[PDB]
Amino acid sequence: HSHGLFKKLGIPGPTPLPFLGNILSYHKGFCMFDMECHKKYGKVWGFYDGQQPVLAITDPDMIKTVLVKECYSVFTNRRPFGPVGFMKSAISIAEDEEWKRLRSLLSPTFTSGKLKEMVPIIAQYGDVLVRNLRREAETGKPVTLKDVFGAYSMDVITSTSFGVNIDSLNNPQDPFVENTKKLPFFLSITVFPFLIPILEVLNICVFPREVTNFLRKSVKRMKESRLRVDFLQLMIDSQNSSHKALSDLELVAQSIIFIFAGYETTSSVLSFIMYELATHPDVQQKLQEEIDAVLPNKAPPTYDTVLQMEYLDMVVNETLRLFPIAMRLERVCKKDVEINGMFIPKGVVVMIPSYALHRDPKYWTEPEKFLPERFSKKNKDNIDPYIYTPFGSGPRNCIGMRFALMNMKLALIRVLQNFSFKPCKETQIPLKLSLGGLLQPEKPVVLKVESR
Amino acid sequence: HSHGLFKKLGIPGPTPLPFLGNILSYHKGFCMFDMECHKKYGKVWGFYDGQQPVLAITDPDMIKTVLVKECYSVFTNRRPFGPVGFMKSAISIAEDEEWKRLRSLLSPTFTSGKLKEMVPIIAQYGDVLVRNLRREAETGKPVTLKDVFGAYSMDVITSTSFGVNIDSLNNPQDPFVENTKKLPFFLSITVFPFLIPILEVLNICVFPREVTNFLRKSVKRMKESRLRVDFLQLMIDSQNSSHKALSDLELVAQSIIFIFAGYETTSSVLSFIMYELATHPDVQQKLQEEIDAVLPNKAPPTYDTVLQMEYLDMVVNETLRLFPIAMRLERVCKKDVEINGMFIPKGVVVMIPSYALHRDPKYWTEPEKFLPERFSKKNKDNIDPYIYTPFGSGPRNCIGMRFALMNMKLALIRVLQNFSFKPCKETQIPLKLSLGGLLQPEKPVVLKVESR
Amino acid sequence: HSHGLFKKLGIPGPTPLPFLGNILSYHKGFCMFDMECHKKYGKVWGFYDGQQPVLAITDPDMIKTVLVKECYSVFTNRRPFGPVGFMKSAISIAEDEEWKRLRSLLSPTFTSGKLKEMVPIIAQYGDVLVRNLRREAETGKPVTLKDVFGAYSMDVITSTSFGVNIDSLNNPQDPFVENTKKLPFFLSITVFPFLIPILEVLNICVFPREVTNFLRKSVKRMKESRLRVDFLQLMIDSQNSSHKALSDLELVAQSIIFIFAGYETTSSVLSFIMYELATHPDVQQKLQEEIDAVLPNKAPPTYDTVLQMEYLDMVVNETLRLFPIAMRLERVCKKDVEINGMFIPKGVVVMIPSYALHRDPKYWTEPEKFLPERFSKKNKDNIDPYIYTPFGSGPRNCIGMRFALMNMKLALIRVLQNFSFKPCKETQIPLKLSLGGLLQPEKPVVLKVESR
Amino acid sequence: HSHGLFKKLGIPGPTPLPFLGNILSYHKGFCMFDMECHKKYGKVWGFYDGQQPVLAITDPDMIKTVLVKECYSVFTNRRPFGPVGFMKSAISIAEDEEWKRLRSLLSPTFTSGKLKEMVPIIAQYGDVLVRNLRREAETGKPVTLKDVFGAYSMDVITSTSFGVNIDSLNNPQDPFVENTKKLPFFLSITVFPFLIPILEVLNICVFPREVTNFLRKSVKRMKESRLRVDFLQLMIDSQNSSHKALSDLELVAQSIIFIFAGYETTSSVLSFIMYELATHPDVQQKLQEEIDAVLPNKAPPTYDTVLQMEYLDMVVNETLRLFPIAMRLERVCKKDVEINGMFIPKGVVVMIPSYALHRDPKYWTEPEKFLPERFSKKNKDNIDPYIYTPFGSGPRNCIGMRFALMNMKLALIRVLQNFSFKPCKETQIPLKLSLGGLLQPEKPVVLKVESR
Ligand code: HEM
Ligand code: HEM
Ligand code: HEM
Ligand code: HEM
Ligand SMILES: CC[C@]1(C)C[C@@H](OC(=O)CSc2n[nH]c(N)n2)[C@]2(C)[C@H](C)CC[C@]3(CCC(=O)[C@H]32)[C@@H](C)[C@@H]1O
Ligand SMILES: CC[C@]1(C)C[C@@H](OC(=O)CSc2n[nH]c(N)n2)[C@]2(C)[C@H](C)CC[C@]3(CCC(=O)[C@H]32)[C@@H](C)[C@@H]1O
Repeated sequence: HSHGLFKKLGIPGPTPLPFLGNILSYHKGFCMFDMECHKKYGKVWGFYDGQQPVLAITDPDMIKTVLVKECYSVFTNRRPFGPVGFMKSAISIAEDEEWKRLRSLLSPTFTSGKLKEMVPIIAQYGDVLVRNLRREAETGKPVTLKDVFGAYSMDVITSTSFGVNIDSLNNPQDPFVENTKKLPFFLSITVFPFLIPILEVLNICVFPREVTNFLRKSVKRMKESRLRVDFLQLMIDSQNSSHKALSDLELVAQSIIFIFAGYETTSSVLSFIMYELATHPDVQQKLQEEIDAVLPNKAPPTYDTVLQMEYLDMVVNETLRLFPIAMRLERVCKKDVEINGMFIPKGVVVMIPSYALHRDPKYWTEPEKFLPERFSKKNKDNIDPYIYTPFGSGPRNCIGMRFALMNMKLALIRVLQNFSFKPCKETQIPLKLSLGGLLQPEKPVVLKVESR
Repeated sequence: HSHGLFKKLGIPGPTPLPFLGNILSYHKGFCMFDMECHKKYGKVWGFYDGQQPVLAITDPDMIKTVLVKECYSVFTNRRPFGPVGFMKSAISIAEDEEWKRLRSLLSPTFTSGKLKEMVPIIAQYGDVLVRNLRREAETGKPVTLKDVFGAYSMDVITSTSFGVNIDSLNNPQDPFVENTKKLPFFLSITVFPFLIPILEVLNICVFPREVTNFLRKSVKRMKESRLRVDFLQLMIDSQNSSHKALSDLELVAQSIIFIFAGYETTSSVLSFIMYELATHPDVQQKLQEEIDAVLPNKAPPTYDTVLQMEYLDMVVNETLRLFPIAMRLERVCKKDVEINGMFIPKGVVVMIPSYALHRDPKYWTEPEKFLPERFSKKNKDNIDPYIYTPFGSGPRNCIGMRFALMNMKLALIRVLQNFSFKPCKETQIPLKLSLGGLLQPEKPVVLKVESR
Repeated sequence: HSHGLFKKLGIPGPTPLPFLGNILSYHKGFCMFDMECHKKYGKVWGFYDGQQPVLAITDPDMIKTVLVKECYSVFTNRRPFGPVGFMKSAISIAEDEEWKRLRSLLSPTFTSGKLKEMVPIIAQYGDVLVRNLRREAETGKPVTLKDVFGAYSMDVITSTSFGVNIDSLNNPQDPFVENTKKLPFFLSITVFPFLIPILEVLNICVFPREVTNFLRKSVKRMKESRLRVDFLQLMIDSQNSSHKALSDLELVAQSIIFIFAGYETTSSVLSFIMYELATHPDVQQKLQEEIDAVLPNKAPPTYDTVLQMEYLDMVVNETLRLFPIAMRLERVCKKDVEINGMFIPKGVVVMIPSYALHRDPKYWTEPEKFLPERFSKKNKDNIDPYIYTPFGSGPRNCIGMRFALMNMKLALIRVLQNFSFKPCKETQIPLKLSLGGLLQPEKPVVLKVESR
Repeated sequence: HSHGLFKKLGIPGPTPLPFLGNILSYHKGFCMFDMECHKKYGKVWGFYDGQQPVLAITDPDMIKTVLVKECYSVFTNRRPFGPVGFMKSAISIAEDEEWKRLRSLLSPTFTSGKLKEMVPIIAQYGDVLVRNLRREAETGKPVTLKDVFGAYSMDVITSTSFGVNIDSLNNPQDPFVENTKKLPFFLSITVFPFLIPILEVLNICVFPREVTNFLRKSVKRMKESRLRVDFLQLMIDSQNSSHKALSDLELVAQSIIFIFAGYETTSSVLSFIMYELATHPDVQQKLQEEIDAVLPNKAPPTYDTVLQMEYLDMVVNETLRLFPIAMRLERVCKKDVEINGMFIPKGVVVMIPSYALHRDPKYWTEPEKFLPERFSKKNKDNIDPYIYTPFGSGPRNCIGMRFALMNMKLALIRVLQNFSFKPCKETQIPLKLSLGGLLQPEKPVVLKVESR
């Protein structure tokens, strides 16, 4: 039915099949579908996730209007997601005023002030990171990074999102690790969205119950044992209250949505970085020299000395341009609206193809090359903040951005203070993106790790 | 799941069964369930249509807040209804700004000015009403009113909602009558609301297609033949334009929702009136004398002489108190709100039990008796407009109220100018309400019709 | 998922899309899809109605095995159909032993003995047929046949399937006609077969209730008024009893399934015949001369004189080859089986493309031409009864075949005894088949009717 | 709808609620619902799982007819179960001829001949059982049996169902243990059975994919490494072939269904036994003396010496009467049939309430007491094999019964050769059954373990 919408508005796009819409075209991945539509149709285009019209926009004014100017009034929420259960109280999933409240209640937790108090927690698990790596480096065996890096990203989440301290790699049998390790079906979510409500009254939760049952009680253990500078405690202090306080269940739901947002992003960006540092050894040396300058004698990184490292920042940012691991941003259009000369009707999903804008030859020279100088203070100013959006933009951007950048930077400083990384015969050169759902390598990153 | 809500808020009500909620209790009808809960639980109570929490309110302040003060801000829409298809553009079904627009676009059509121009159309089909009745009165055979009255209510709808002129009783084979006569499943709508969206992508429309296909083309015939003072023409003139104009499809959807709202209401109220006039012959005589006074020599009623008839008005109103044929009013609570001292959480349905307030001994003496003096100018002032609500109240009340009152009044004046109505041995005394869905008699009204 | 089946077996066919299978290819109609697959892939091919594998077979041995030899053992039922409700007791819909019983209980009703007793009923409504036609022939106005023919097919069904006698064209307001005239959504039945069971527990019946409620009571009126040689009475006599008797509800369900099978088939074949007789006037004259020979002085047809008419038989049969209005036959494969050298796995639907075999140049010379001599006693023997199957074949073939042939033949004899039929400027020459579901003309048949 | 069935047949039972049927009555558990209906309604009764009629039968003749005489003809399959995916090829889930084949293909694997070859595998993991227990016995800490016993039941399954050898308690990090440890929602399966097919086309498998993906490949590793006397190898030898061979996928599906059937049954019976041996210390001593007699000097048990132990057999059997952990047996009635004087219509589920027959005072004196002498050779003969059915009866009974009895007996001999078991203050005396789904203790069994 609703497949006639874009034709009437005169918006171009690929013709949709009945029921499926355009979803068959996701067979080369979201990344390649988006690049092709940018190429074929120019500045705007429309496709259909099943019956759901999606309008893609690439003009930086329009993007600003949607992400900033008309965020509260028109473009407040992302695509409706389910079946969720009580996770409807997670900030990323909540809508309209419930989100606005949740955002207000959680924002003091992610300030640079609070982030400086967490850096000694984040630091200690970098030590754990190196001593897991040195065990594989002294054994002359090429390293699968996602395992040592995956363990780091999960380690930092426990101790910051619940206060629990695990060497998940070597304390694998902690009751905590096993439950938090319970991190395809979502294509049917789309040809058959009418089925989400079925599952909701069936208590078929996308977040399994035993885990959510554990953390609820496990936080209700810690809440009633203190009664530490982790997200848990910063949230327990906020509900010691303007809007209402954060109910016990809501504080759990936020913790869980942090784990999810933080775990595989941090792991994948870190792997993407080390792949680039190994295939661009010059960039690696220059970074190691900066780390040794700011931190002589392999001094431990601190909040302030991290923010001192400009090339490290340049490497991280250039990597997040190549691999914006969320790939897209979305907002549901909640009202009939006109923006920067374009009528947009109610219920359309508006989408910003980050990946494709990050690799748009119209804004970047040699967009496939890993050139960190792009982000040099001399050249950084000629970058558009609505073209480069690895963490989104506007009131609903990534609230954990500052933390995620410190966290990865702390990982890298220490791992580069100790090791060098070289391609193995088993390294996938060139790295190929997973034609599948999330932004991750086809083949995992394997490299030789030697000890300075 | 959501069956714990009212307990937490400390709102009383009948305990719900899983999945079903309280729906098993509708076995004696909505009317008796509501009276019992008013009796058992006082001024507010909560029940569950399956999983859907419904909060009943009976304080006239609170009712005013919900229906008037916080209508636009909080309580704007009725229970979500489907699967509807294109009838999503009908004003009664549209929500929020789309409704606000539609209401603005249609309101000039229902003014007392426009109503006076339609009274000669409505009048001519009263003539048809009498000559169908005189045929059954000259044949010494007790009359089933819903047939002669049903034919009247449908007759007035055609000529006012599309311009077509049919003696539906004696021109039964008109292509128009057969399609418009395509006026249980809605209990499953409620234990299984998750199934509405299934039907929507299945084009399973609650309003069958051929009819809606006919009127679309049939209005697109009349629109392109004129290019008359019916609702159709008053709507064709409005789209000759503040909001946007009323799209061709939208004008059809309004016409259809008028037929629906107008047909069985007008038929049932008229039957309820004649049942009361026959079991209260004094009231009938006194009305016939008023009709003969204002209209000597059986003069034809006009707009102004109808508004002159105060007892006729008193009869109609007293009847609509006994039989408020919509029974309830509803608004979905769109925000967490507090009203007249009571927190009401988002997504609750708020409900005003009209029938039960209309028969609440706390506001009416002998509420079961048919006493039209209740509405005497002497006594009319001591009536609360939020207790007596046969047409609702506030910005979303019955937009066709003035028309519906003229229409029934025009029916009655003429039918009483000519006939008297007496109970037959087959009359159901006392009339019993249909324990089933809509407000209508168990047994249809049969009476003896004699000719003055 | 199940889209890999035919590849493994090495059966050719069009590649299916996910979820949809091959259904997009029905856009030129079942008839053209089948002819193309016969052309492209030879003697067997496979396609998918959504996830449902369908195997097409065209070898007359194989067809015999499926329709006859292994009917009871393997290929007993047609595609599961719903949501049906109590019509699960109709013989066409019942499965396995319940069907075998029903077939036994109903078979004496369709004998040539019983058919001769019904011919005077069928005859009288042919008279009604002519006098509806003569009214349009004396008015110099081209005739839409499906209206006069549709009225005939429905007339004969009432009086034979319930005993009721209506000139439906001129007694349109009979309570009986209106309910029996309550004779697209079935494509979703197939991409979403998982939804039939939903509707079943929702009492969403494909046969609406009021009709089925009427006939149940209306037969329970006639059953309790007699307690006539119609199907109703022949069924009331059978339940006056080997298997069990035919429950009251079952007798209704059979009556309804007869109406359905008999109404639009008889109407459409009759229209196809008259279209061919008008575009082949030679064939019409030769038939009129045979009718006048056997029946001199426009003598009324009888059972025996109908069976005397060999060219009339030749015309009817040749027409049913051109337009086999069921188009296909189907059986679900209930066991893993091998037949005439071919493994066929459980749950596959096996399909005989009648239309396409009826127009297969490999068995018919000039298959598009209307050549009734094909069925001449000289040439009739060289016809394969598993290639020509307008009524199916084997234990589950059309049980009402003998009746349907008499019925149409009786229509034609009388209408040709009185009128000649000539193409009008508004006749669609050449007739185009409806690219839509059932086998019927794109445009309805309009012709000039003159009076001998 | 179908809630009228038992009334018509004159079968008594609890009146069902719409949609839910009788399921609300499962709130005290299946065990108590069944005992109450046996008490209230006598020898047969009917209830409804939602719309699904279930007929309970308790006459031992009738039970024999259903389980034996008419197994192949009428009562072949259990309740249809889903959504399953490829596990449709598991023998317990397969139906009719596909089951009959699978049963034939797997039956040589469960002979007493093959069982004697596996006893040295089963034995070695009893050693592992004791040395896990001795660690908790030397630490003066009451033992949670389900952990040490759960680890035993899973240990024996790996090495016999795939050949893999793990001390799951102390090798917890084996890639094999973690995947095999991926062993509520099924009440909705029943009010909404119409939803199983939805999930099937959604690939929503009740057996998660990664596990089933692992074992498929992991067996395809072992199959292609040998190419040992485990079930895997005995099945690899069978497909080296009457029916067809066991496809690669089918052999996996059987292995998985063995794990499921074998894991929690063996763990729970073993816990039930040790609870009874600790609350009946006399029975424990008498068993320990028999074990020491047959096996002097704590000799290791063998196949033959296990079958020598008559009291050990008496203890096990008496326990399985108290706690028949499947609780019920079921067969779908596939045909209208009459059995031992009782019409049973097609599609009814027929159910044998094992638990309730095992505790029926009409067949057992003091049925709540743990009296192993019931099974003494003197008294064993007066036991009805259709009243006592811990493993079912007839062609579809528990195919792994002989193995399950050896397995538990081997556990017990060794654990009693070494330890004595005494109630702790934390022991739940009397043990209460879990009012929830499967037959297991409310509270897990904790006891003091001392070392002989
Ligand atoms: C390198 C790591 C990460 C990347 C690349 C990333 C990316 C993103 C993006 C692109 C968005 C959507 C922005 C928008 O819609 O405009 C987002 C949202 C969000 N992220 Fe991050 N993210 C990362 C790590 C984290 C971490 C560590 C947290 C820890 C708390 C976090 C918490 C959130 C939340 C709560 C939201 C939704 C905010 C809202 O809905 O108001 N993310 N992330
Ligand atoms: C005696 C006859 C009638 C009665 C007792 C009646 C009663 C009602 C009631 C109780 C409501 C809801 C009010 C609320 O929610 O506050 C309503 C709404 C409505 N009625 Fe009437 N009605 C009658 C006839 C008519 C007629 C003749 C029309 C012709 C146009 C009509 C058009 C509508 C519409 C469009 C609405 C919804 C308005 C909106 O959603 O904004 N009704 N009616
Ligand atoms: C010219 C008119 C008709 C045509 C072309 C036609 C065609 C067919 C065909 C092709 C089948 C399926 C045969 C098979 O699957 O092998 C069938 C089945 C059937 N027909 Fe006819 N039909 C006609 C009229 C009628 C009439 C008048 C009746 C009146 C009783 C009737 C009753 C049935 C029944 C009950 C079945 C299913 C039999 C069973 O399932 O055992 N049909 N028809
Ligand atoms: C003490 C342990 C066990 C108990 C109490 C138990 C009980 C049962 C029962 C009551 C049945 C249904 C019988 C019927 O419907 O008549 C059954 C079926 C079955 N069991 Fe066991 N079981 C146990 C262990 C095992 C084990 C260790 C296996 C290992 C292979 C196994 C394999 C099966 C299979 C395949 C079926 C279904 C047979 C078929 O459908 O043909 N079970 N079990
Ligand atoms: C769970 C949170 C949501 C709904 C999906 C996310 O998180 C994941 O994708 C986790 S993927 C995984 N599952 N299991 C394992 N090991 N990894 C995304 C994609 C990502 C973190 C970036 C943030 C954001 C919003 C914009 C997005 O695009 C998503 C969050 C906040 C979303 O609200
Ligand atoms: C209702 C009966 C069924 C299920 C469909 C039929 O009947 C129709 O198609 C009626 S179509 C219609 N609907 N409304 C109006 N006015 N016409 C078919 C197609 C046809 C009669 C030939 C017989 C058979 C079996 C083989 C078929 O192919 C069908 C019957 C017996 C089927 O069991």
